[PDB]
Amino acid sequence: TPPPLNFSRASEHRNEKGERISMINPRVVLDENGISHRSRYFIMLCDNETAIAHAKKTSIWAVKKDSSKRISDAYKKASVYFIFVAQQTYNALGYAQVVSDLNSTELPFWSDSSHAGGVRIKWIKTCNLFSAEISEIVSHMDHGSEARDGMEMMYDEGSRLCTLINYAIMKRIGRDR
RNA sequence: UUUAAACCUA
Repeated sequence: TPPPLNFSRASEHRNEKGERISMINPRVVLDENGISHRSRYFIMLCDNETAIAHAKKTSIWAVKKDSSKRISDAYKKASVYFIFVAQQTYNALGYAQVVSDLNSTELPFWSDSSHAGGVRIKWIKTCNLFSAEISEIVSHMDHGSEARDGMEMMYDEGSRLCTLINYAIMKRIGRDR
């Protein structure tokens, strides 16, 4: 059990060269946004149970136009993960790796004109999990304010969310299957 | 009926 994660001085975590490093694994070098060039994480906030259930069944997600370019750019450069969060309750729904690039023609039936295109995903965990620290992370993910759908999060936010999801599921808390 | 990845592994 490592001590609580805090971003008040997260920018102060530096290696000997002066590069920003992760607070969770100091070997991971970050840019000045706290993002790892190798592993990148975006939040998908969603209240549509039809969409979420379709996504967990068919391993497809519709990407918003307002975040599609940054996600498409990240996919060509890094491993890219979506962490799915219920928009009103902040329950974690799971997380998945993006495994194909944006595609304007391959959109799920539930997508609308706010979406740019479809991506295939590979679910890593699925859940329906309430965790107070997950909810706190999502609540502060936009410079201390609530997450915006599709935004990229810092490496330590993504990694801690994956850890928290894995831990609960292993404790048989918050499973969906 | 759910080994996160990566990094590091004497």
